[PDB]
Amino acid sequence: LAVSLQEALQEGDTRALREVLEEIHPQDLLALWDELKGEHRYVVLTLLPKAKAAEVLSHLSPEEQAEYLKTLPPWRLREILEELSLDDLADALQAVRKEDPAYFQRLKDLLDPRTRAEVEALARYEEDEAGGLMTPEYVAVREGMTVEEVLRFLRRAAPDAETIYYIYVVDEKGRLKGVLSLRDLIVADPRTRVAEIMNPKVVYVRTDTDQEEVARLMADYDFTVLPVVDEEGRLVGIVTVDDVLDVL
Amino acid sequence: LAVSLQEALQEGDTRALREVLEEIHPQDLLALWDELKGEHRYVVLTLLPKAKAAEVLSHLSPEEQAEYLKTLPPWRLREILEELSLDDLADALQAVRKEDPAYFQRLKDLLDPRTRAEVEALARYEEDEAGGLMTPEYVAVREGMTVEEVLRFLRRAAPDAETIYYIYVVDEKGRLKGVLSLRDLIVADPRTRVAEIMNPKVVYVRTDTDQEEVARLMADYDFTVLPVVDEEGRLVGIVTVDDVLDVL
Repeated sequence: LAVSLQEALQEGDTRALREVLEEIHPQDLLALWDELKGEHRYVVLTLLPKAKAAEVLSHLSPEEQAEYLKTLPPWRLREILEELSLDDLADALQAVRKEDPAYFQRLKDLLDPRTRAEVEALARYEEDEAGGLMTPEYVAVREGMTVEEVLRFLRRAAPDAETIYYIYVVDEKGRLKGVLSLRDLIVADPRTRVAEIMNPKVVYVRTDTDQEEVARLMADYDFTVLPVVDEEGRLVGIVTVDDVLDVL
Repeated sequence: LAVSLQEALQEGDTRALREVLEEIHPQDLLALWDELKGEHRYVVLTLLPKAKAAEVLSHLSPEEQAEYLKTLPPWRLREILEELSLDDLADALQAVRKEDPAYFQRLKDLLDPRTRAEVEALARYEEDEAGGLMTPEYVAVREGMTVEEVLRFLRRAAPDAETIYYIYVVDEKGRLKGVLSLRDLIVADPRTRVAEIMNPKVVYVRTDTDQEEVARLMADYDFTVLPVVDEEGRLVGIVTVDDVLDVL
């Protein structure tokens, strides 16, 4: 089935082409690839059995991965996607994002709500910006908990806390409500609600916000640390000045 | 007694000179001064009655004040000084210091131990220094007091504390023993002695240390505040980065 198909091709023959693709291994394909013609790589995946073609795409370079998500038929775009592993579904879309995100949105929709939703929750950590700096090790508390319940929970995790110098407030849902400076906790009565103390006014930034921002932002303000939220307003990280003194 | 003396002078006459100086008011003198000759201002104070001559020097510009403490006889140096008001005694010596401190020490000795000691507990005039920046409003605690006794004393004075961000430790005598970061107090058991928590290793600086130092020091270290001690190792102030961002 090697050069056994290169015939079904040089001929415009719609038969001996479908025959070898049926009994053609993904791998057997992932090989001669780099030698083939633009045109060739475009009919294979199109005629290939919807579970295989996928097996293939999910293993090519990226620049390619999104470019083929742009010429491949709408119907062939649906099928390929549904057969990817969620993870290889993760790196996929992200590879398309980096370039054209405008298409990022019309592609999430062509998806299945069950799938599109799922994907929306993995979908976002690129090698550059907020995500590629933050360290999930910060400290958070609920805004109801008394200064008492808190201080008690602080000795416990003072030892796994990057710094208890800037404590974040969050609600049931996991979204940021403000910041609490250590300077406050000590003076406030142990009976007051974290609400009555925290400044709801804290400066965050999107996981996808550019690393040129958080440096500017963080420098203008003379901050040492700085909270990162996602798209629903939820705390998921902390960017520091040193990881930003590195991004130069 | 005006030009009524300018005769006792142009003559080398040791008599009609002592006669008008006896009934000559300090003021009457502090005037025509700026017109007189170096030489003249030198015999007046020398023959003048030891309580008056003083009354005079303690009111002249500074550059002068120390220069005359350098040509005036050893015996005339003793008498003048003892009649100064301690305060006018304060700015006096300080004016001599700025230039020649080497003489600062042989002058404190020509003093009376009772007086020399008293005077030693005085100054603060520095080159914009240490002293000309610090704000006696910082926060201190004894190293014995339990985290309990402390926290309790913190809500009380949180309201008169420039920052309870860097708490200084001090002993009976009033000398600095180390620094305590807020970060610590919260975690530590309320029963521990401040000793078992504070870093005795805190970077201070002399009240007389150059404002070019505390900027360098404070910049290399990334400190926001910085404790000032005197010569016995006692806390008396806090220099901040903003008062040092000012000294340019």
